[PDB]
Amino acid sequence: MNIFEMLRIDEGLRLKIYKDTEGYYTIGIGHLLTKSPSINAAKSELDKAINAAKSELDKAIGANTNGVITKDEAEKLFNQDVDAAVRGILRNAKLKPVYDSLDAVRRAALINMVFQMGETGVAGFTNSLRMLQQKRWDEAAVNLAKSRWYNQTPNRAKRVITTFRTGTWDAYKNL
Ligand SMILES: [Cl-]
Repeated sequence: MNIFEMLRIDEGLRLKIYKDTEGYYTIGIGHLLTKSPSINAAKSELDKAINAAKSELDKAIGANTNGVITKDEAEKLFNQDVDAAVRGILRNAKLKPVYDSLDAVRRAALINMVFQMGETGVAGFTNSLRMLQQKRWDEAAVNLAKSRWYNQTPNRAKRVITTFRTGTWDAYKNL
C-alpha cells in the first residue's frame, strides 16, 4: 500500500466527467475541473458550465477530449495532482512542520486530506494539526471527526482518521 494506491481507493476512477458531492465537475482519479451551477440553475448556465469544465479538461490534457479521457491520461493527471499536493504541503508554513514530524504512513494520510480539500483547507485544521504533531493520536482522531469533512464523506474520513490513529494501513486492507 502507498499514497497512489490509497488515493485510487478513495477517489475511484471514472473516464467521463461527473460531479462529486461538493458539486464539482471532476474526472479520472479525483481530478477537479470546475464547479457546477444549481440543480435548477438555468438550462443555459448548465451548458455554459459544462463547456467550462470541458475546456479545463482539454487544457489539462492538451487536446480535444470532449469530456472523455483514457486510463493512461487519468493516471497522468493523477501523478501530476499527487505531486502538486506534496509540493503544496512543503510550501505551506503550517503543514510542512506537521508533515515532517510524521512517520511515512501518517504522511500519506495528510497528503490524502490535502489532495481532497486542498492546501488552504487542510492548513485550517489548526487544533488537529497540533495534536498530530504532539502525537496525541486518539485526541486528534476525535477532533478530526468534528468537521464538515467527516460529515460529508464519513466513510473516507474514517479510513483517513484510523490511519492517523494506528499508523498502519489496516483501514485500506481487504478493499
Ligand atoms: Cl491540470
